[PDB]
Amino acid sequence: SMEMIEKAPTDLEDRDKAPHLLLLAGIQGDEPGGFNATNLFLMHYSVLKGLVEVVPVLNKPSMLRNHRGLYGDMNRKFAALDKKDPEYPTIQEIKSLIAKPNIDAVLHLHDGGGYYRPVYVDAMLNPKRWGNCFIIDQDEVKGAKFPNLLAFANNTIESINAHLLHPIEEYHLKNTRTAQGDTEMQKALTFYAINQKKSAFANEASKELPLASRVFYHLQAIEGLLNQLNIPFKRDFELNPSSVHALINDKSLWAKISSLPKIPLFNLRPRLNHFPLPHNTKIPQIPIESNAYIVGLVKNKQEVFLKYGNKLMTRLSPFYIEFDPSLEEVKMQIDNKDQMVKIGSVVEVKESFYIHAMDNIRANVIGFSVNEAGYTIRFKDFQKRFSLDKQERIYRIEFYKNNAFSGMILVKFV
Ligand SMILES: CC(=O)N[C@@H](C)C(=O)N[C@H](CCC(=O)N[C@@H](CCC[C@@H](N)C(=O)O)C(=O)O)C(=O)O
Ligand code: NA
Ligand code: NA
Ligand SMILES: [Zn+2]
Repeated sequence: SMEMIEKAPTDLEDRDKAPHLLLLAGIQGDEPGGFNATNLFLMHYSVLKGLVEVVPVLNKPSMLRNHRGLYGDMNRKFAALDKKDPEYPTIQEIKSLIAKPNIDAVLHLHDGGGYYRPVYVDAMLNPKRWGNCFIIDQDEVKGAKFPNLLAFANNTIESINAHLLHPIEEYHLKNTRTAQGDTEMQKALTFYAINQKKSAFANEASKELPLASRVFYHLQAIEGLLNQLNIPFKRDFELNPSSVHALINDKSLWAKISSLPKIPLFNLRPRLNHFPLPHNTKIPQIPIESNAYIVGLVKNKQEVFLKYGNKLMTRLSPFYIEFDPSLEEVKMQIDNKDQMVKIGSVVEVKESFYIHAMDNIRANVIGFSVNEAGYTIRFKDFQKRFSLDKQERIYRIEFYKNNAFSGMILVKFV
């Protein structure tokens, strides 16, 4: 289930004041440098004129299973393709984005093995390898707004190479001269783009690099190309591997599953038991929201995994149950003060809480034992192993009516 997100200026008229870039990653589901780079771009950059359309992950089902491509190589499906291929509709969506008049340029991100060199050096460094290179299908595309691919590529490479972490990481140009007999690249995404008279580029980050360094180079390539296109932008951080690592591992990231409260992505216990999910609903249909763009759910054996790209954030052991939406709010005393707490919220507790009883609603405070409404509850009353978090501060309160699920509230002890 890929999606397209627009990064555009605040003033809608400014969209036509600079070029339009389509930024794509994750066509292989095991190349996280690309789709963590698109994720950070969406979360932390602003486009001040023009437009950058972003598909953060093209092959989302494969990403969720940490798999190169569950239905084969999606980047060989842009030429001949049987209408019955399982990804045929996804390919049509991708082609439609690429071919729209409102796109000038396309940048396709990949992670690749070893380090490309134009001459054979050794097993890791040679023309067959793909890491740390910037790729075009040909030097010029007649009829594009910016036909000079080579000039753009050379300048983008120069920009990246001004920021090398180690000298082995030096970027080189790879021109696949696709039209001149490269039957594999003839089936891939950027050649389709060139044939729609878009300027098209791919960036490769080496798989020999740690994720933060891969993402660093992908972001250098994006910035280099935006600079060549004269698409002005800002970002809310300094571009170095330390900062990239911090932003990937951002403790403010959350996931909201169905009508449940937001849970933090990071520092969840590895397994969460008896976790309510709506029954008779296929997992890909369960709404899941996040401030990140590469989060989802996927079935694995008898568990449901919460994924952040290729990272496993927790294993849900599901409790499939009817989600009754009639209960909107619950009266709770929080640190002596009565308040109406909405179902699906998180309430911070310094001292204590007390849930007011409701006639046909039963409350289970998970980790508290004696209906558990009508008890004054403090941190020392909790069995800490029932916490959602490694920090042992976040606990679930679940409401039932009374063979159906009426909702959840989280308490966080602060
Ligand atoms: C399909 C394949 O050859 N896989 C292995 C045996 C390999 O040689 N290299 C893999 C994959 C290389 C790769 O997938 N490289 C991309 C480049 C596409 C560039 C451009 N034409 C585009 O559409 O973005 C592609 O072959 O699809 C690696 O580096 O881990
Ligand atoms: Na070198
Ligand atoms: Na399904
Ligand atoms: Zn790839």
